[PDB]
Amino acid sequence: FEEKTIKTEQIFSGRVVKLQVDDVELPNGQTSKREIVRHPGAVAVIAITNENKIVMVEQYRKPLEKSIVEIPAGKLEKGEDPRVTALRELEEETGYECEQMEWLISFATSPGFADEIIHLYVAKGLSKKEFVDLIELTLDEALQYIKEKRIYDSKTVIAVQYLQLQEALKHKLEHHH
Amino acid sequence: FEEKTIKTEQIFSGRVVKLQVDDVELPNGQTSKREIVRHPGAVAVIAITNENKIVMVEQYRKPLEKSIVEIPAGKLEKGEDPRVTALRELEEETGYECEQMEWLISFATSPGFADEIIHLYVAKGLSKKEFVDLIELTLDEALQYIKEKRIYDSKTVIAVQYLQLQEALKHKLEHHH
Repeated sequence: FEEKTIKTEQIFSGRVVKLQVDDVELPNGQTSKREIVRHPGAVAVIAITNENKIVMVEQYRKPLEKSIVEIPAGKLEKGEDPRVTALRELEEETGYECEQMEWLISFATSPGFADEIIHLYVAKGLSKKEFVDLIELTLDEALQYIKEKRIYDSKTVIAVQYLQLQEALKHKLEHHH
Repeated sequence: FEEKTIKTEQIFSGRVVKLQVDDVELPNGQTSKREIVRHPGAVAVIAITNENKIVMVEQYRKPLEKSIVEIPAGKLEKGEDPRVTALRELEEETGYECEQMEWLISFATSPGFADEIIHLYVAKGLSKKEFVDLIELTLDEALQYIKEKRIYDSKTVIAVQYLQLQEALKHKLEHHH
């Protein structure tokens, strides 16, 4: 099943948001329009300190009219290596360097209207290389921020769940025959 | 910290996407613009059958140019009860009724430019009340769809992680003194 684009019209081209509408041909020969936001995507980092606290930053989010606590993340620049962007983000936003930075998962944030993709990485073995909006939380503190709706966006909820699973699964070992 | 809106201009008002730009006053008296997509939000359902399979639907997502496998979800209508919308979605999209439908968490999908909120519910005790794009997966099958990037959006990754945690934590019991 595929919706072939016959024509694209740009509605808006901003510093964050590009909006376009595609005239598309349905497999039945009917035609219709698809509103599409284009977004360069983002890299995000789950950084877990040697005290096992997850590193976070408080950001003001104008669309929500509130500040929320998030894992660090940066815009992916044109043709840039996401892992390189990830490492720049750890240092610039938290002032931490790591020993490893490894890709965990990639996902769309809202594929019903946007093509934005998040690339989620895990940084382990942190040490420092100033930071007013920097917050380090224990796992239990993070779960409490979720209860409080201070943590409140997809990618940060996924990171907290990941830390949770890493604790809950740390003895797992399957031996098949 | 707050960005007061001085004025709003509507750029576009569609069937899915509303785009506006706010002129806002920074706390320092500087001014700037914020591009904001308005979205009514969505309710989504984690439905776990009595065989412990999670219920999913394959959707074509034009912004990604591909079909992906997702938990069921529906637009929240103006002033509607999200739990009522959730239950309508279970029946209409999967043909399942449940015994309980309970709110798990709410979150923003991309708060850097959109106000879209997802309300995530869990349905337990399913029985049927036709479905070409309906898929039921074991937990291990779901993890494999993630490996394959067939599962590929925030809310479905959160649901899979939840099923994972529910298995991994099923013996937990803390007794404090």
